[PDB]
Amino acid sequence: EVQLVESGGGLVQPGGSLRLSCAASGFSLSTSGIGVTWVRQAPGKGLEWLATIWWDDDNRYADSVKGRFTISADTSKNTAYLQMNCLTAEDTAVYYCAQSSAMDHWGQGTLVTVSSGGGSDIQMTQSPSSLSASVGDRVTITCRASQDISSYLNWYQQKPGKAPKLLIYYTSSLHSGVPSRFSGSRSGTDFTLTISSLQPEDFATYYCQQYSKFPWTFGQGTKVEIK
Amino acid sequence: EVQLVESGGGLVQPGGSLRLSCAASGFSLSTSGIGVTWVRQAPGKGLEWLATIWWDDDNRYADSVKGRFTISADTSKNTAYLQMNCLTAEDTAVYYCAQSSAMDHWGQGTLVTVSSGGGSDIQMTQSPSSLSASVGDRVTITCRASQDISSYLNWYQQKPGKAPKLLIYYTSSLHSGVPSRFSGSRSGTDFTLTISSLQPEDFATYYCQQYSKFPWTFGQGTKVEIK
Repeated sequence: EVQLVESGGGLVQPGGSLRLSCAASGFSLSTSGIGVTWVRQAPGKGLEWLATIWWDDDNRYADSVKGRFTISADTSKNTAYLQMNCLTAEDTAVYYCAQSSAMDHWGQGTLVTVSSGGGSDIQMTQSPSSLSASVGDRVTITCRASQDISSYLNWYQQKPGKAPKLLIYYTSSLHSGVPSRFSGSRSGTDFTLTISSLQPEDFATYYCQQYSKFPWTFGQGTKVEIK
Repeated sequence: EVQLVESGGGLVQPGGSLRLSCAASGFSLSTSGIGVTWVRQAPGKGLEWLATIWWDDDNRYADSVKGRFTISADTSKNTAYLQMNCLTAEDTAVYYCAQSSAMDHWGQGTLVTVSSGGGSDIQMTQSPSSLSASVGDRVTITCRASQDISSYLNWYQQKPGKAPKLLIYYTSSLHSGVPSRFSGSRSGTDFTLTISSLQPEDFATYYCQQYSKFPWTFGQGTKVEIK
């Protein structure tokens, strides 16, 4: 029976490292023509080629793992390895090995989860994601939190190529120097940023931000575009 | 004038490291109440909080940088730092520093690009992304490549919780042991996988895959579901 017996994986913390094994059974990795390939599959997504090592020490790597993952083969154990270093949360996936030109006799796959924590993060949702407006218009932008954040809510403005700029802190406090046409308020479980009369310099992207708990989280932003 | 003068960044290769600087002007980082926060923004996306360090050495980190990035402040230079280690392509973003509870007096931002290569990757598009079918139906799944891949095209089948399985190699060659109801062909600049009569064991996800050039690339998959 020709098959690959995989081992390793598990849950590690980011910056960590681990090594996956893939033992060949029924054939030899030193045999001419034979190669071992590693493929991964993030939860809910498709397949991504990572690396391939051939019998003659030739090898290729995907840009997503270059400088971090190395592929190897030990003839003495007839076993191939993926040495995974400096993992990030985006390395979370099921990892497969496969023999040789088409991938055949896949290993069973093992999940590698890269996580430092759960998931108590407060999610901020802004509405709408974009809106069209003319100079002099009243503009209302809403925001809500997945938990009670009290009044610990800031509003930021960002123009293209520029850094964000604080407009309103603690729900309704206008930042010194920001025009009073900007105001913030909080109704039943959600927040609103209001521009009483839109001025030409106000076409930008606006972000809410909670700071009642770390991690600080932003909303996805609302683009205010010219009509 | 109260402002933060940022420096550093640039293009590095994955697994690399670099350090961003943020020099305070008009205030002191040792002053009680003062903190420095790093925020990043991927191209086309919103804001993500990374880390905050306070005057009294207290600090907090986001899970996306834990174990890889460290935040620091040098009183002798009145300068804060983000030490970024083991970067990946997903760290590509504009990085901002900001003073202190709301982020004010943002730095200008600097782009950090983490890339090992361009972009000559052949993209594979499958159609449809999912289809409904009944037992005994004829099923056709199409695939196309962003470049000419000749007949270097494989077709894989994957069931939930299982590893992919090779069905057809080199466009039309049926894999030994796969039922002959599966067949592959290639028309004008695109490829087709055909199941002449769908059997109950055939409800799965199907992937195309080119191997005319590294990196090997897969299609996004086609789910064949029961009607």
